[PDB]
Amino acid sequence: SELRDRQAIFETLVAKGRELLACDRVIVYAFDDNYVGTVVAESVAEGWPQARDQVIEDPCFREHWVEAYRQGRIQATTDIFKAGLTECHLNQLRPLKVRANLVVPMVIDDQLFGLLIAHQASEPRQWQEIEIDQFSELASTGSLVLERLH
Amino acid sequence: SELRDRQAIFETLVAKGRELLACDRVIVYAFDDNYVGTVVAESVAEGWPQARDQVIEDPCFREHWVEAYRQGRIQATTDIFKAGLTECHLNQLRPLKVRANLVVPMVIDDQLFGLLIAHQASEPRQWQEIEIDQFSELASTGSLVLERLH
Ligand SMILES: *[C@H](c1[nH]c(/C=C2\NC(=O)C(CC)=C2C)c(C)c1CCC(=O)O)c1[nH]c(C[C@H]2NC(=O)C(C)=C2[C@@H](*)C)c(C)c1CCC(=O)O
Ligand SMILES: *[C@H](c1[nH]c(/C=C2\NC(=O)C(CC)=C2C)c(C)c1CCC(=O)O)c1[nH]c(C[C@H]2NC(=O)C(C)=C2[C@@H](*)C)c(C)c1CCC(=O)O
Ligand SMILES: [Mg+2]
Ligand SMILES: [Mg+2]
Ligand SMILES: [Mg+2]
Ligand SMILES: [Mg+2]
Repeated sequence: SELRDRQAIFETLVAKGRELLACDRVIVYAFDDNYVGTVVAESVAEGWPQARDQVIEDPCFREHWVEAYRQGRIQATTDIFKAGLTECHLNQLRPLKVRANLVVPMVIDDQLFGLLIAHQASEPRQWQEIEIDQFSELASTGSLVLERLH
Repeated sequence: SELRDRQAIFETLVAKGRELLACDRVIVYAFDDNYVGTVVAESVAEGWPQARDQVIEDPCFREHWVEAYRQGRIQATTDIFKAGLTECHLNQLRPLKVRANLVVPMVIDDQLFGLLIAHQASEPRQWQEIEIDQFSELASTGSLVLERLH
């Protein structure tokens, strides 16, 4: 089925993503029609909390970032505690132990289906250009495959 | 249908592969149980013969290299005319036009499904570490997608 196909691609991307970056967690954060996000796929190293299946109602995508991510925005943050983020935002990440994150979009037929997100837990991390490129290309490959499958 | 889904992934791999490398041709070369290979997808620049839909039986794989390719072996050849190859080997490449090539494995369910292959047709080409890494990861990503899709 279409949804099973999407899930197979998502599970592939999180597994290869974590292997590529050797980070602590990679997820696909998939959007519903209102851009409420569900963690539909996760690859996480041993010992860290499992975000899989969590529903996170974060309004900043619907309200602020849908267009930029459709246009290919990438956001990389070395230390989430030194990024001017509000407590409301931090409280979404604290239970998952996020200290640094890297966000690339999954754009399928010009629509934002979700985000592929890497986490470094309890440890700041300066994401390097080549890591960002490889992570972005992974998301692009998965998105293009889904475009062609249906 | 596995066959239709297969082609969708292969078309993404060859198109993205040739864009990444800016080379003359990228193909998927898939093995059967005799380890005879068939070119099942191709992206090729203008002016070069279309290698698509060629069955090419090369015994060196089954006789020497299948297990090595399963374990991540590649072939990076800067100039095929300086590799001391036999007339049999040159003969099978002559209709396609191959001056340099990069061969990376596609491993699915711990079996060698085939090879993702890049050709430069009219000049030597020293393949760079970043290119080999990107091309290998493209093949690995596509292989894992197929592994999880069905
Ligand atoms: C925008 C925003 N949210 C997220 C969310 C996540 N990062 C992750 O790693 C995960 C998985 C655990 C999620 C989910 C990101 C990365 C961003 C930044 C987008 C970008 O800059 O490209 C955002 N959301 C909030 C929440 C806050 N604002 C509210 O109105 C309410 C209510 C909130 C609490 C839930 C904030 C502060 C931001 C950043 C500020 C902004 O860009 O508007
Ligand atoms: C091994 C060998 N064959 C190939 C084949 C290809 N290169 C390409 O670009 C394509 C797509 C058009 C194909 C197909 C490669 C890359 C390699 C090297 C493998 C490796 O070392 O990793 C090989 N095959 C032959 C052919 C020759 N030997 C025979 O017994 C008969 C019959 C032949 C004619 C068909 C040769 C000489 C080699 C190299 C020597 C070896 O590895 O055994
Ligand atoms: Mg189907
Ligand atoms: Mg690597
Ligand atoms: Mg489509
Ligand atoms: Mg399978």
